[PDB]
Amino acid sequence: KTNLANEDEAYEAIFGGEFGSLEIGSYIGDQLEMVTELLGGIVPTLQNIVATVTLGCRLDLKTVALHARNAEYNPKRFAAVIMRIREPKTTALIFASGKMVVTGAKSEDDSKLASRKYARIIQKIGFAAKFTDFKIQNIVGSCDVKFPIRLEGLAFSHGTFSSYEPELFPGLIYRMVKPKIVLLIFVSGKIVLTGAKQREEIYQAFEAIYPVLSEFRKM
Repeated sequence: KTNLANEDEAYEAIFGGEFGSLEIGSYIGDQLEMVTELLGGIVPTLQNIVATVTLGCRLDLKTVALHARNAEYNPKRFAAVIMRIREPKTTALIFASGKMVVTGAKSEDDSKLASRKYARIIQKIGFAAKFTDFKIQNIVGSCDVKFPIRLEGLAFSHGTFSSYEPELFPGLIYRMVKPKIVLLIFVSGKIVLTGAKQREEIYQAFEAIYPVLSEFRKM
């Protein structure tokens, strides 16, 4: 009963995954591939930022798709226009309602700036679009503690906060409480941090987890 040519169902899909908008690449094109792409004196690094913009006016996606340069619109597959720009290299999903979702940036400034570009593009085509309600919805961070994790022991010891689920992910899924951050922990020591609303939460989730990962070093 999942229809992605529906608008209410296609927007809700981007944020309703197991990992919410971490999975946003599957709607602009594997489960394991989506995570591992987000890797490529230890300090985390921002790998993606998902933002939402309300453009304000009803949009005719056939028109938008026609006049946009690098753009794709198959309304049977997914119910939005897929537009891309080259700097900040990003991707936007533009709905019939003027809602817009903007992914690909790696700074909070690139996210807001890219979003302003997509909005201006849509105006220039000929719409009463105004850039409003810019919110950052998710920030994905990555980390590499550069030493291997005894995941099988961390899964037992922190079973309250952990799962091993090969179907979803080949490593450990750490659901941290404060801050509410899911850490995807690889056996090699690389980590993918998601859920964050501000970058502070990425560093906090990392500072919290580094002493835990140390206790579980494989030697």
